[PDB]
Formats: sequence, C-alpha cells, structure tokens
Amino acid sequence: GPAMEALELELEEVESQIRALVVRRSRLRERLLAVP
Amino acid sequence: GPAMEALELELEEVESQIRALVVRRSRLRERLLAV
Repeated sequence: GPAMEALELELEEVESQIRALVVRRSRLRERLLAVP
Repeated sequence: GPAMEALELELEEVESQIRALVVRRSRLRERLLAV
C-alpha cells in the first residue's frame, strides 16, 4: 500500500546517497595516500 | 602536513554523514520488515 511504497522509496534514496558517500570516501582515502 | 590535515577532516565529515545515513537505512528497513 501507500505507506509501504513511501518507505521503499525513502530506502532507495538513502541507499543511493550512501553509495555516493562511499565513493567519495574511497576517493579521499586514495588522495590521503598521495600527499606527504 | 596541511594537505593531509585537510583530507582527514573531509574524511571525518563523510564518515559522520555515512554513519547517520546507515542508522536511517536500518530504521527504514526495520519498518518494512515490520510489515
């Protein structure tokens, strides 16, 4: 129903935002290893 | 040096954001599994 659909959408959003932050974290860690 | 210090700060910021989003993910999953 509507309530489940709303929650499922919110879950998809949060998962996508986490994936993006994790890519950023990996990139920043790579950089950290590239400076003095 | 300063470049490492800057990257370490950004890494702290990103981690805090991830941790908060992971808690939300858990809460939402819980609700759906409570159906």
